[PDB]
Amino acid sequence: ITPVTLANCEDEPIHVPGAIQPHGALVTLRADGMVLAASENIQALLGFVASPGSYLTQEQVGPEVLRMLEEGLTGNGPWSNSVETRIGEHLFDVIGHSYKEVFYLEFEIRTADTLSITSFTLNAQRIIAQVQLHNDTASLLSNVTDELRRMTGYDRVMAYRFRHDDSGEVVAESRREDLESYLGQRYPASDIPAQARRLYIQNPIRLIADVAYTPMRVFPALNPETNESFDLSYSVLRSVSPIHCEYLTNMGVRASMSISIVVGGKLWGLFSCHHMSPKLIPYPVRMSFQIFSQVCSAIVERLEQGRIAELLRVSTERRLALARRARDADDLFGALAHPDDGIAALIPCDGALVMLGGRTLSIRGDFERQAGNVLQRLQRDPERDIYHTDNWGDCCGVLAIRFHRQESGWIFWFRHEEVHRIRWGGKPEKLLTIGPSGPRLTPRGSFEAWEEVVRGHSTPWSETDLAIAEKLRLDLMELCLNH
Ligand SMILES: */C=C/C1=C(C)C(=O)N/C1=C\C1=NC(=C\c2[nH]c(/C=C3\NC(=O)C(C=C)=C3C)c(C)c2CCC(=O)O)/C(CCC(=O)O)=C1C
Repeated sequence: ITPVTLANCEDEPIHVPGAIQPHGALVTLRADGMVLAASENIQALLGFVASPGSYLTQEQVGPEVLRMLEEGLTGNGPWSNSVETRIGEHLFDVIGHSYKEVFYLEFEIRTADTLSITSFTLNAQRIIAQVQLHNDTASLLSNVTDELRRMTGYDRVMAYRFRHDDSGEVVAESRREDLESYLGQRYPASDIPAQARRLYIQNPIRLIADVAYTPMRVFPALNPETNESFDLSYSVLRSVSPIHCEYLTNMGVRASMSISIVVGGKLWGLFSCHHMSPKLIPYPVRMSFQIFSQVCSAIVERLEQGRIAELLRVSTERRLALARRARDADDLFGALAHPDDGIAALIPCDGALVMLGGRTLSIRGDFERQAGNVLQRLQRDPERDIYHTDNWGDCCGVLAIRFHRQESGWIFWFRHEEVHRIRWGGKPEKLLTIGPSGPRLTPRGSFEAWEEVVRGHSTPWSETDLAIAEKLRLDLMELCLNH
């Protein structure tokens, strides 16, 4: 019965809302096919009253439907299927699935004049051609963002990248003129709490037909079998958190639809479609996106590792240049401090320090004091050959490696505090009408929430950055020992 406030919202059970969106009806069955619960609108949408204890009957739901249901009813492992069928006055999409051991049948009115197979195929071809045309991982995102809008007619579609700390960044955008831009927006991991994030990962597509909707409750609330709520995780019609709904209306959005990009076990980022008026996307089309989601995820994965590959390649090429120079010139300092192949170019940094013997070369600033303090901190830890941190002198980020012990051969890279890369301003943008929860649920409030998180922090060191440092360290050890 608990109200969901700003304090609660992190722990909101959004998977068991026990209600569904109004653009469809829902019937929940148990293993034997016996009805356990239904949305309060089954009668109003489909001509009949589903009742707990009942079993579904032909042409109160039609034949092919039970035909489908029986197949999944007798199959081990998460059944999933859909049928198209006429029930009374209308034809329906009857998407059905089984999660836990409860079976779900979802009913959407089908208004499309097209054959489903071809509608599905047509859109799949169109939206994944965008995945064959681009080598830049960012062109991919940018282009499919522009294309998703062309296909769906959404007012605004955005592409979101998720950082290491699960903070988001709007990296692409295609929007109707009128609308303010959110390009370069940054938001915290708290604006998509655990359960919501778990769900985007498990579900390629989420659709919100109308944010201003009144939910259609499924009765009864609790599954008699367990005396605990129905887990609508894989339910297409599952209802929305009032918090998110308030957020979206603060923005002035009325319909959403998001396509996930999952790589590893991580939500790599999603495409979020917004509309200013309510909007619906037919089932077969959503399936076009679902399959797309899986392929795009695959290509983004490769494109990303193709990116790291090239980073490693030019790094070694520079380690080669470095090895070449060092042996022939015989001062390392000159080699390391080289403007372009220098260490400052090896790994993205705002500065670097080279330190062998008693001599100190600070390149791109005065870093001698910091390096001294960092080194003192490592006093307590004589065995550390590598040190790094984004919390901390005057530079937040530090990556230090040791290549000579006795003569204190050290290398440092430094990073300043992370800064909002792109920022809007210039003319006060319009007044958002703000709900009861407060300004926290506006983009402006989200950004501020993000600042408070990152400030005091430099950008984390790449998986890649550390790998390079490690290779460099090996190089110099080799050199110093060798000659
Ligand atoms: C304390 C919990 C929450 C706060 C605070 C909050 O702002 N939202 C909270 C719960 C949920 N967030 C959900 C998803 C979600 N998060 C955002 C935030 C942004 N997206 C942007 O593009 C920008 C700025 C450019 C921001 C600030 C959005 C838009 C969404 C909706 C996802 C979508 O549009 O597809 C979320 C999911 C709820 C659901 O739809 O089930 C919850 C519960």
